Amino acid sequence: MIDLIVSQGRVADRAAWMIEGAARTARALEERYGLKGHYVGEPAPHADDDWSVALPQARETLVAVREAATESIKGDNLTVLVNNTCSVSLATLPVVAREHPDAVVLYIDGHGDFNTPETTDTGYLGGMVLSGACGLWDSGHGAGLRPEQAVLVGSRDIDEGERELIRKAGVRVIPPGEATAQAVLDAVKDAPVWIHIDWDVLEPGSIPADYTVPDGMLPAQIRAVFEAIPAERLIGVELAELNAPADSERAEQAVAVILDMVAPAFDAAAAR
Ligand SMILES: [Mg+2]
Ligand SMILES: [Mn+2]
Ligand SMILES: [Mn+2]
Repeated sequence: MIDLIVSQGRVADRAAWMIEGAARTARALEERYGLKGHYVGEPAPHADDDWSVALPQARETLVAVREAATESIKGDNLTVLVNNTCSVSLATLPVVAREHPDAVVLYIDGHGDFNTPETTDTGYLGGMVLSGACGLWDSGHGAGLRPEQAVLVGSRDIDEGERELIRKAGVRVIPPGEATAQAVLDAVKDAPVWIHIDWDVLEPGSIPADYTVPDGMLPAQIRAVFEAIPAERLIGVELAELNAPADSERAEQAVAVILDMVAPAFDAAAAR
């Protein structure tokens, strides 16, 4: 079955509605699959603070997410985290790497999220997540993920400095036009799999786009990844960064697309 964990505490959020988007996503999953989420953290307003300030402010939420994710990863269920920001994964990815040293992390994101304190232009913690989990800088929440076990999927238009950090560390990049289900399967080989998704990977949703080549990933491409990873190899899934207000029609439509993308994996886990 499925363990649902939901972050509702601020972790460096610079957008207004990502805590609300996580709540609405969790509600849709609860209703579809008959679950009750474990909600962690207290909402706080978004701000443009430096990572050196936002990171300590988030410690209580990050520690609580780490503890809940550890219990779930140690048990027998599919671990599903619905997170306001990618930065929640500074707490979860070190657990995955410790418990499953052979796991491959598919980090599905329009960005590389691979800046360090030395290379960030904006100071935003959310742009430093994968590099922190891989130990290029010290988040205070551990590291241990081998860059050789991390695969960026859907990333594009990466700053040339950050792209070479990625290359030197050994992180593979599969851009949207290469991100077929088989390309992702070939990257994972026989490994167990952790899937992390930032919804900014998606092509902006003017779906009447039959005569133009998309720059982002299409929902069908994400669905095809969830269809291809064998249920017995899937460790867990993190869904992050839906920026949509509570009670908006926009959030209603967004979560319907999300449920369609994740259904192959979640349906299998609920039937395990
Ligand atoms: Mg499991
Ligand atoms: Mn991200
Ligand atoms: Mn992103």
